[PDB]
Amino acid sequence: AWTPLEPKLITRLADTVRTKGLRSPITMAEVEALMSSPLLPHDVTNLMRVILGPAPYALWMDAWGVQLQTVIAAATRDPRHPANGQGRGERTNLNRLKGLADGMVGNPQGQAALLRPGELVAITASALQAFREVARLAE
Amino acid sequence: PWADIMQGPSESFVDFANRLIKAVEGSDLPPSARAPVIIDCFRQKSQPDIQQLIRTAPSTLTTPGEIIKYVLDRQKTA
Amino acid sequence: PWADIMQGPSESFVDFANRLIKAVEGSDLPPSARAPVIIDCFRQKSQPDIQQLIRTAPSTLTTPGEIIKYVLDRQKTA
Amino acid sequence: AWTPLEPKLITRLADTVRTKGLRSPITMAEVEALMSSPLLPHDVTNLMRVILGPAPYALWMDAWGVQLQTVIAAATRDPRHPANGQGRGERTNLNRLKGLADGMVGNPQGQAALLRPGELVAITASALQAFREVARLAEPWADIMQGPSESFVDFANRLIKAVEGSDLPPSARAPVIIDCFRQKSQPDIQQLIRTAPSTLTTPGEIIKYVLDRQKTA
Amino acid sequence: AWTPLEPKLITRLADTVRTKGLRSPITMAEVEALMSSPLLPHDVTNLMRVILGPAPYALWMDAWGVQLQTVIAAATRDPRHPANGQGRGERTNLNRLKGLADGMVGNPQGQAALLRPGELVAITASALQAFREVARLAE
Amino acid sequence: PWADIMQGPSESFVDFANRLIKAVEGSDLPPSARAPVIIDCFRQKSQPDIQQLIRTAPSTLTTPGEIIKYVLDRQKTA
Amino acid sequence: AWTPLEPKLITRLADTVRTKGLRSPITMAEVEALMSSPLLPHDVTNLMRVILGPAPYALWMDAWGVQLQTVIAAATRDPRHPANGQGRGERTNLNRLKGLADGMVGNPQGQAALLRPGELVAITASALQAFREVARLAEPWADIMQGPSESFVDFANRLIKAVEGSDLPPSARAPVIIDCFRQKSQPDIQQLIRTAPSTLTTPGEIIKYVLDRQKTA
Amino acid sequence: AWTPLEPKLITRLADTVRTKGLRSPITMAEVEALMSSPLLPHDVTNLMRVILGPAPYALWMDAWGVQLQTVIAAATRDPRHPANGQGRGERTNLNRLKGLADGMVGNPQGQAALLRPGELVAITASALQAFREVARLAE
Amino acid sequence: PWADIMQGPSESFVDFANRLIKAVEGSDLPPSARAPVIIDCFRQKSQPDIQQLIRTAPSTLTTPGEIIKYVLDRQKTA
Amino acid sequence: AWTPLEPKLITRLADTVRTKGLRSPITMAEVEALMSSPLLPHDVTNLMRVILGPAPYALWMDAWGVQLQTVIAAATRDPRHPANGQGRGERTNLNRLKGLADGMVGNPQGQAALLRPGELVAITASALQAFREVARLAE
Repeated sequence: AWTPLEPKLITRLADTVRTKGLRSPITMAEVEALMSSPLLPHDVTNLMRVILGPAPYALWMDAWGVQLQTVIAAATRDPRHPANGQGRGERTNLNRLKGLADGMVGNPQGQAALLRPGELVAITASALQAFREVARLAE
Repeated sequence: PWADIMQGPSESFVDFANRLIKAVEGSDLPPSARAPVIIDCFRQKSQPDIQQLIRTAPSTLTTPGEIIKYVLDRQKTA
Repeated sequence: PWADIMQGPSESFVDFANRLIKAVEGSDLPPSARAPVIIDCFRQKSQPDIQQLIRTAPSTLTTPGEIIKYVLDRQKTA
Repeated sequence: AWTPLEPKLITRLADTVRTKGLRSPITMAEVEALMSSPLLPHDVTNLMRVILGPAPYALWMDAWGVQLQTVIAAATRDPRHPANGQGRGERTNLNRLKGLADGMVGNPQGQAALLRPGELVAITASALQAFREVARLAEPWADIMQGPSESFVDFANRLIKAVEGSDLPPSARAPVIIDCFRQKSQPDIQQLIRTAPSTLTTPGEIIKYVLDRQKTA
Repeated sequence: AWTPLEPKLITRLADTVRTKGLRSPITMAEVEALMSSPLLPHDVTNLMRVILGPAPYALWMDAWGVQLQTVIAAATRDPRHPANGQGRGERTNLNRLKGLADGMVGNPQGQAALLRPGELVAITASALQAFREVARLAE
Repeated sequence: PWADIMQGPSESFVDFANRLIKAVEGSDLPPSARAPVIIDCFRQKSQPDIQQLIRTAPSTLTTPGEIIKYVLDRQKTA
Repeated sequence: AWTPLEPKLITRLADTVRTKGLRSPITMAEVEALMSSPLLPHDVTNLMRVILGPAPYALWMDAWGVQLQTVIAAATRDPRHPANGQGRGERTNLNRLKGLADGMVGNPQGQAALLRPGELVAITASALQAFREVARLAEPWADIMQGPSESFVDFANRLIKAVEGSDLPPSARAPVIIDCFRQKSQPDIQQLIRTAPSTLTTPGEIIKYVLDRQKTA
Repeated sequence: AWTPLEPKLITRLADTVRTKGLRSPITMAEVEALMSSPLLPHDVTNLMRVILGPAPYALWMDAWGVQLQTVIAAATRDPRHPANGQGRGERTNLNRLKGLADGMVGNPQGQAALLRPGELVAITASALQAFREVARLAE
Repeated sequence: PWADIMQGPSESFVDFANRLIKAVEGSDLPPSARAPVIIDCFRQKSQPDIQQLIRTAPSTLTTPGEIIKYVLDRQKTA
Repeated sequence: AWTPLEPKLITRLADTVRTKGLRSPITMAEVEALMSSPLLPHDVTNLMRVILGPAPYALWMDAWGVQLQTVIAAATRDPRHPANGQGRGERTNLNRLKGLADGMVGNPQGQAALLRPGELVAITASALQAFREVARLAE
């Protein structure tokens, strides 16, 4: 069952990003805090939509896609990925990682249903690395 | 109005990009027409120093984020 | 001391590069840390005209030789 | 059966040569147009008599003879020339090429009778090359500078014209045009080309880059 | 059999380009008119040599080469190109498109002999797109 | 009259050649006597600088076109 | 057995590079002299460390690596390289060329033991080409005119120097030198070259002709 | 086995040519000294590249070619040339004399391998005569 | 004395050649040394106009008769 | 048997050449007169030595050699020359025409012995044409 993040925590994090900036160690610590439980693509996408401005959000979408592509290359380079399965029918496509696959587009409940925990942690680590890249790039 | 936005002589580039993306996304354009418009407004607005900086890009920039990153890297510190 | 080397207002760039590479290679740094230090010293020393010339490089320069070649190509003849 | 060229087309071509000159690309295009069907020696000779003045006509007769002699040397160097035959009795003499052979002198009908199509096309190509030589001869790239007030497209036009209409080999025009763009083209554009983050390896690319990043004034 | 374009039409088109410029809609209409029948590389090359100045002609040679290279990439990406054939022996090289192949250099008759109609229409469309690019670039 | 044509002190050589060939071909001479007359008029008219230029020709010039080409090549640019 | 180069010769070469520069023909001749016997990677590396400054040495390391990579591409494109062998077990890796392979790092004796003579000559030619590139890079022909008072041999020396020490391809230097002799070289020599009864098709022949028939003054 | 000439001797000879000139009897004696052992085309070519300036080097290349052509004419006029052999398969082409033949271009070791001693002495005498001609011509 | 013979400023070339050949053949030189001496005296005497005329000879003149013929052909009529 | 020309006629002809010049029609008529009987190379050579100055004599030697070479080319182009014979053993070399062959050098008697009448008339016509050339060239 999907539970959304508190809008109070999200508002506090947005104001933190607004006053301290993207690169302060306190901001990265707060992001790591709100990046503790494995989030669904819907959660991370809306979180970055709210806390980041338009141009940093575009940059972050780009960087997140690139990092997820590196993850999928490593996944096709190793059939023992915690997102993959043993047979070929469990291979994870980027539509399933970005939340674009069938039964997931716009629906967080179905998303949480079909996604694997390894998928969730890989998406989360990818999003964190992308946030780091964009923060280092913006300023 | 997005089509009336110019980068001022003294304005920085991140402020101009913020203002332009705000006015383009908060307008009556379809969602699939915002990125090309933002790019082509970066290229034709954004006073001729940055215009030439974007023009002479050895790589092809196909996203507002990539253009912003490139310009922030190679901008004239002043 | 390598970290105290600045490009003088009247000094050419090849002399500055020679002096800097000499002081960095004849120092106590490990061999695997000389190239990144030379690059980051080219970027932060080397008075702001060449600083902006290196900053606005459409290509990514990942070697002191490549940076030297680029700067020698596009330098302000004077 | 021999059909003469229209005197209207010949008059228009003569006036074209009179106003534009011998070396203009429009004039060479018009000559290529009137050089489309394989012409008999009579046709080309009268055509050059009408369109060219006396001295260019003398020069053209010389050059045409030289080129035809080169053709006949290649023909004696290969018995499979489309003008030649297999046996030795079909070897083509210069009297047959210049229209001086027996049964051809002054008579275009007999000319068209005895001549081969390979003979006609060889004569035609020879005459075209001779016209090119004389045009290049009748009317300096290393002295061309971009004036202080001149635009860059005019300078590029003038330079490319003078370099392509010169005595350089065809494989040496592009490097010369590039290196003349770099050393001529007054120091603002010189520095603009020097500080090119990309490597420009063609005159067209240099022209495009300069037109993009030029100082609007 | 190869028939050359009228020098009268070419002279009128050259004067049109001289007075109206490269980008006027009347000039593009006239070029489309003289670009009606599929032209051999010799025809288009001489046409652009006559109507364009030296620097626009250099730019146009560059652009034509680039567009022909894109065409050849699409051709190696699809063996059913109207310029290609079914077997590998009919694959079309850029020497055959630019008129540089064997039996074609400087000879328009042999050119018209060996070239395909699909080759001709592809060359013609490429030249038209290159003219459009150069016209948009010159002014 | 062809036999009265001289190259003026300030006239170029192509104008003189044009005038002379015109007057010789539009005259009462037989067709087989025009080329030798044009050559011998190039040699004796065409003021003494070009006269000496034609005289000291290491090759033998046997055609008006060849003489014109030679003189145009080796003429004193002024 | 490995024998080091004399430090006396190396000191003389270093002072030559210090006074004359990297691009002088005497310096390139001296380098060719000390590049006569096939050197081991250790020898060439230490030689360039001593004769070149820090920044030219970095540039030279880069260029040497690039040229060696081109050599290894040609080697994988032809199994008959004098550095390669017939079987796949003799294929030469860049660690063996740069002296980084096993049993070679820092030891010139072991280096000389395992290396092939073809390997040595390929390394040496690569290092020479890299030195040429860096020398051309570390320090304009179309702007050279013969001064009103300058002699012709000085002008020819200056022009040939600037043309050969430039970015032109090797196959484009002679035509450019000729066409610059013809258009530069103030109008007395211009007319002297123009009125040449023979056709001059080489800079040496043009120089000889002009030196013969020049106006003694 | 090929052994290069000492760069010390070459430097001394170059400075001799620089101070005394090309035509002094001491310079010709020094050249005769360094022309004692039969040199390979590589050796003489590099020697003249180093000791002569650019324009004298061009003149010397011309003169050397002419003298070698005279030698090859005498060789085809007499099958008993010390460079030739008895059969027709040993006839010496100018590519073999100028070092342009197969297996010789740029490689002095292979050069020394395939060349004959008569070839070497003929090349050497030709180069000496060419040097004399150029020296008489330069001043 | 042959080595003291100069072509006067107003003297023609055939008179100078006659005088020089006379003095050289009626002297104490060996018979095999007269032609080279006559040639080298034509080249160094024979005032600088004819000197330059002989110098700029596209062909190589290897006989006094050939030099005389060439000079008589290309001489400055005056 | 060889009979020399009268020194009185030769003196009169020399004074004619001295007063009237080389090109006067009276001088050419006198030369044709003294060129009536076929002369041996010795006779014509001494005649031109006496009547011509040194420089015209050099020019005449050159021109005579050239004309004799043209004659010998025509002779090798036709085996029916009145100087030639039918077999190859009668082919006439320039040493026999210029009087340089064996048994002729300096001896007019032996000259008259071995020479053919066709040889004599060819030599005479060649000398006359050479005299005409030199006379046209001298003034």
